Amino acid sequence: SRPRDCLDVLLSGQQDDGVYSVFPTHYPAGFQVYCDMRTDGGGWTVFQRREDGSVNFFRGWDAYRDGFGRLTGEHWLGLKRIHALTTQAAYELHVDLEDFENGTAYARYGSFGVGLFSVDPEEDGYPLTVADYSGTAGDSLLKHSGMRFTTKDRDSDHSENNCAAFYRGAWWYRNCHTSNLNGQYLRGAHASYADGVEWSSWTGWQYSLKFSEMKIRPV
Amino acid sequence: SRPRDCLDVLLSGQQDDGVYSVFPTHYPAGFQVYCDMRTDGGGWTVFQRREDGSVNFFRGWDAYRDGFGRLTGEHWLGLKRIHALTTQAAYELHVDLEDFENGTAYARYGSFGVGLFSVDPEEDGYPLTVADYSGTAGDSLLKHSGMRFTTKDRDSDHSENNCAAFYRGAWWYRNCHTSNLNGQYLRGAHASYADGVEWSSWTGWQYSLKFSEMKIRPV
Amino acid sequence: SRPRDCLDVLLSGQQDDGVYSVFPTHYPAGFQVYCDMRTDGGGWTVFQRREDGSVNFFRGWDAYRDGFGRLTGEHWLGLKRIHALTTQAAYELHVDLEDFENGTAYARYGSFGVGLFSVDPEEDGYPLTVADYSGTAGDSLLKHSGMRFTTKDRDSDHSENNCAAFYRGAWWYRNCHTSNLNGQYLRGAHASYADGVEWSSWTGWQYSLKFSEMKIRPV
Amino acid sequence: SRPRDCLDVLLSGQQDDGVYSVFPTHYPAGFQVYCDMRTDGGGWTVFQRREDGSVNFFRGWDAYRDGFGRLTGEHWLGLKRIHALTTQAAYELHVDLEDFENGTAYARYGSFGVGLFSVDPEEDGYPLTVADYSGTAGDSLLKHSGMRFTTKDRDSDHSENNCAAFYRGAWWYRNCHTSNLNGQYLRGAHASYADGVEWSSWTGWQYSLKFSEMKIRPV
Ligand SMILES: *[C@@H]1O[C@H](CO)[C@@H](O)[C@H](O)[C@H]1NC(C)=O
Ligand SMILES: *[C@@H]1O[C@H](CO)[C@@H](O)[C@H](O)[C@H]1NC(C)=O
Ligand SMILES: *[C@@H]1O[C@H](CO)[C@@H](O)[C@H](O)[C@H]1NC(C)=O
Ligand SMILES: *[C@@H]1O[C@H](CO)[C@@H](O)[C@H](O)[C@H]1NC(C)=O
Ligand SMILES: [Ca+2]
Ligand SMILES: [Ca+2]
Ligand SMILES: [Ca+2]
Ligand SMILES: [Ca+2]
Repeated sequence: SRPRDCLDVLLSGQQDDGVYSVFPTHYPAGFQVYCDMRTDGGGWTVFQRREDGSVNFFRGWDAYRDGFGRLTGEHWLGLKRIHALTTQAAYELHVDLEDFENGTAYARYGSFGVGLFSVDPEEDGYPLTVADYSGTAGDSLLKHSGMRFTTKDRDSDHSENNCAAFYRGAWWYRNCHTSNLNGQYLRGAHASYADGVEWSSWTGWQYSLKFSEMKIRPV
Repeated sequence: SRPRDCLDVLLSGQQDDGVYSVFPTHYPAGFQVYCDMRTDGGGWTVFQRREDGSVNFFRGWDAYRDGFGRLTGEHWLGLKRIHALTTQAAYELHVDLEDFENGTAYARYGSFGVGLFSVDPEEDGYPLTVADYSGTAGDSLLKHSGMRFTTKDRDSDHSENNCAAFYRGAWWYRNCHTSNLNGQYLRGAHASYADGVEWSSWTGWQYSLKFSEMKIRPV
Repeated sequence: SRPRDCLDVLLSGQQDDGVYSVFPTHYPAGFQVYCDMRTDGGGWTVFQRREDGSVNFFRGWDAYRDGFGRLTGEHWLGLKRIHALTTQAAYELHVDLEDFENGTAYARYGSFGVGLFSVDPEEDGYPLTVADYSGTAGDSLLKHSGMRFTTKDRDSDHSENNCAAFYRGAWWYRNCHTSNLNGQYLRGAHASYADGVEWSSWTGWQYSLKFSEMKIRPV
Repeated sequence: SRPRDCLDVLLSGQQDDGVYSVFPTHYPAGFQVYCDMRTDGGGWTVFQRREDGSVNFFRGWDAYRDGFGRLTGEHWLGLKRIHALTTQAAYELHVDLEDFENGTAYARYGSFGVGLFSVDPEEDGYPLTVADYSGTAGDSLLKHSGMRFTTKDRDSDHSENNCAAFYRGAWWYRNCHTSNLNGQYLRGAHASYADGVEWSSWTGWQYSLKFSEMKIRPV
């Protein structure tokens, strides 16, 4: 009756992609999420999706903490929820990407987590944990491992300036990034540098992807 | 022991109209509500009631989010509670109205919801979901489908100005409305335009109703 | 394992007065309270106690809402907790008083409640519900029935001024009071008017009591 | 399935030191903590650790209330959590210390608690309860019994000034202290007076320890 994530939902007999209620160990009130029941067997809990630029992603700290957008469309689940999910078990991360030319690619990471051992994940900046890459999109996230999450109004990166403001996004910026999936929906090639929905290892630093979806599943 | 709404309360053997405790899926602490155990079989959870103008409804955003008034009289349950209720299952909406001339009418909607797929229903403005009308009061709500909730201190309507301020209420304003049940208790016909407890399809834009009650029941 | 109040604690086999954990229906996290297991059979949950003036009771709204002092001594449980307790069942109120001359008296009320039907008890001012007096101290509370709770920084009384500020306390002031148990610990007779720990029906308006304890038990 | 502390975790079959989920009686959502499963039989819940000066401990009131640092390294669990743990049962405290010269020592207290009978532990300043010393480090905490917790931005000590600011730490200061484990990581002997990680009874007032760990276990 109380699935902890989309894998529990799947194993309980629910095979259709869609919105379901999940109840993380330390977030007993629970919340709704979009479940991908098809990718590599299914059971993936989505936490980010870009697909048409209908939602503004250049948001501040509170928004990235609490989440925004809609589960059936573009959205960000919220770092407080992502933390609740990834700390209750060992999760893997799957990232699906799509360009404006019919092309698709993906990146899988054997281990993924946010603020895994932080006493206060929010004050600690929801530090990223990620490793073990494999896929077709190439790795554009391993360099971000260990970095705190930075937004336009809360700098915690390794740059002299605010990477989030400079690259119009919100991410576990270093100095500054190799991936920027929460960047501006610029739609394809653009002159501005690395400030769109980027995944450098696949499409470079001046090409804003058409679609992106970040999801997790217990290892 | 833990009814999720008034229908569960009814099915458990409670047949008297009154105040009962309910526990929505994602609001485990629960809260009290007024249950209508008579209308069309009973089991309706009330979330709004106007009946004598004793309570001020020209309130701000926090009040409409958290609720105000008293369960045994005029009140607004609060968008956070209405959201908790309508997202846990598919609900229908029933609206009972009464004028100052002994007359009554009602409007039933096969589907009703608030912020159904919003990651953060409050930030998303508790968007309205409603469809499938039937009744005697006529439909004065379908045009509001998809609109966010707007209050005098938080504009999210499709008007150049603030509909909530202009029509002294709080509603899922468009530009501006066909219904305004949270408007001023003006008592019958009035010169001011559409700023009373209106249900245009039944009594027009210049007649403030004597009674209104909005309630929901699982489809 | 989860007593809802001190009566449940008593009925479970706990006969010693003391501090115990209770879990109100709509406050599942629970909290600790002092239980009186001797008065008229025992099972009373204490919510207020004055006994030596060691604690300041001239506090603001947040303090009276959340509570202050210590369970083993002078304290105020907090209106949010008192509300959680009195709305889960029908409770009676018992008030024990003591003067500085060895004398004692008590007042019992067959029904007692705070914000019983308020959608938002805090915004509604935790309105008092009380009736059916009997005892030796005389009735000094029935006149306060229906009044909202007023503090020095939140006026909701029927006076032109702030009763709480004027009589240095916090109570369900009318205009202004017949009882003021949260008043200043003035110790016996005093020149200032009605601004001490008063229970007018027993000791008048210019005598601050030595001891007072307010507690509840399911009817 | 719901251990209340690390002793429950141990008794359930978990013998490895590490991070585990615990669920205090009045903090049902639960949280993670580091468990010491080796010291004197194991089952100790850690709430403070200093080991390399990588974390800033000169923090304000909110930080000491909510916690900071990481469970696998230097951290402070947070007074709200320590309170939730120590009020659910009778706990003993164990303090392990280490200097920069290979030396180690410890202090054990038969009884330990924070804000044990406070209606609102935070407003009451999380008062310290501690007694019954035994060990090799000597007692440097008994004098602090009964004192409230003081930080650089919230003075509640018995000093004319702010002990926390003066001795660059956060503690249950009196006037001012005999122990200062949350002080500056000064690394050994230092000229400044008593403003490092001190445990006076063992190493004096001008020697900042290399390691310290504070943990609790049910008596
Ligand atoms: C191209 O896009 C279409 C539309 O989604 C999709 O069905 C197809 O699999 C994609 N790839 C190719 C090679 O057509
Ligand atoms: C008129 O109002 C009365 C009073 O509530 C009610 O009993 C009655 O059913 C209403 N309708 C008619 C036709 O009397
Ligand atoms: C007077 O006070 C004492 C002390 O608490 C108490 O034992 C006694 O019952 C009181 N009443 C009388 C008549 O002594
Ligand atoms: C000295 O430090 C080492 C390193 O941690 C430790 O193994 C040893 O037990 C300590 N004491 C002595 C006497 O070596
Ligand atoms: Ca920076
Ligand atoms: Ca507008
Ligand atoms: Ca007044
Ligand atoms: Ca001081």
